[PDB]
Amino acid sequence: PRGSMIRTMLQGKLHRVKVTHADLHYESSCAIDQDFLDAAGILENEAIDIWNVTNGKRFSTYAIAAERGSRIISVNGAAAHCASVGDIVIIASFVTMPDEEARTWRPNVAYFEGDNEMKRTAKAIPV
Amino acid sequence: MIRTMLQGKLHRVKVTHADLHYESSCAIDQDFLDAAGILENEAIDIWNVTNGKRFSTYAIAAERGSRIISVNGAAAHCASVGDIVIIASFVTMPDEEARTWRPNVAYFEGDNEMKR
Amino acid sequence: PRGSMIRTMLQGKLHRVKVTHADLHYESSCAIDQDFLDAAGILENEAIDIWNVTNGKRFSTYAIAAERGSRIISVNGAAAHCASVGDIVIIASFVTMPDEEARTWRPNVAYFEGDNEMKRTAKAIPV
Amino acid sequence: MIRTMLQGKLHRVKVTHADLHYESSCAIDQDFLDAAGILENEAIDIWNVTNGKRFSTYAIAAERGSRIISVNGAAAHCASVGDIVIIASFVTMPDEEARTWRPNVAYFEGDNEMKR
Repeated sequence: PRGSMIRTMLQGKLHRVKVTHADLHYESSCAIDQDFLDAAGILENEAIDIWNVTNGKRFSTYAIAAERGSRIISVNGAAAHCASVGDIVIIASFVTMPDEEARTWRPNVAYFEGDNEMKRTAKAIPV
Repeated sequence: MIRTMLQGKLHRVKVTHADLHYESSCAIDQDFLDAAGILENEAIDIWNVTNGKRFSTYAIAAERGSRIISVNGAAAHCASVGDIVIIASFVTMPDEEARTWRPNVAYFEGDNEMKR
Repeated sequence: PRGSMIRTMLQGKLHRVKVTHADLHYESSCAIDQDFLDAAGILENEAIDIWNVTNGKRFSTYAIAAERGSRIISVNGAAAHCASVGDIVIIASFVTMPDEEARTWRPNVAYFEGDNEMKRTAKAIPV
Repeated sequence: MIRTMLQGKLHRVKVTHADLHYESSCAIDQDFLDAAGILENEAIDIWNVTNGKRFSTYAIAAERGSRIISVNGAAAHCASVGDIVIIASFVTMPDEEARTWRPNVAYFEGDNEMKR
């Protein structure tokens, strides 16, 4: 239906994941294990919102893929001023879609524990 | 040409919970979501009138009739229980439609009682 | 052309205009003389970005129409904490459109002087 | 489903002017705009690496070949001459296209000399 009202919806997110590297000298972006990107449906070059739970800072950047199985969350360049290694962050992407689709949309979510071990749900995660 | 328009909002409501343990979202009585047209998983802007902080997150439903506004997870560092917040969502549509668009608004009194 | 790349463009703006009212007790929004809205192509209920040149604060809200000829710029509710009467602000709206249109797009702009007297260009404006 | 993707960016460039008198925008050598695919009047995000400030504004053209980055008006309170900034724009497109999208990137050395 032309002219339909378009919603901004949570597409997917990495729930509390740990920052593994923060390097002011690599390009400003967040590099993320491709397995984690797959699970959250996040694309290389997609805009992402990062909330640093440890220090309260919130910022926007874009995603790049790190090696599958590396378990890397690298907050680089200018963003290395907003997160440090060991900080717990939340990484989310948002998409737009018409209202009827938005009403049944289910975001792609991944949870983490320990050594950035990825789970599908929060069931096994410590409090 | 596509415009960004106010879809709907909850005027001044009171934060009833701020649970750091829970996921980083804002949980809202489904009745309030229904009145404001805000969807579960929809991006929302929150303006905390009590402490000045503004931030973005997404909505999830709280129990219908509960009158809950819960600012949870990492968001709980932006609002405490008792703070007054404003919660809004925005939609896009072509200019032609935007010219006659009407947002969905809910007002509150007393203990998050919706003016009905 | 389906799947065409969509740009976010300055639709229009009120260049440095003076805040006339700031009232914590009216609804959080910015109320603007309808003549000024017309000149900038800004709509009632449209999302707007406000940059407060006087104090450096930047925030987002939505526009509502004040009486034609009132010359009102009223920053109300929660936004009254980001601007005061006498502050100089810039109010802008952004629209999206395909690339080819964006390449020839001309924003709708209004300039101000004195008692929120509106001009079409900066030519007559003091420095 | 529509994605928001990096359209293009100027990597670390140096601010050559910060003129408070001028309109609140960022003026950029047209050669740099050409390389990054950024348009006059397009929304841009600026990240000032030197002082940490991040803000949004819109691009306007500066004289071709001038190598100017000018952060003007109200924006001039977010960056001084000599600061290192990153300038980016974002576009939307359907998911199918987004999956193979490639941004337009320009790198710099010395005195805002584009690596060519």
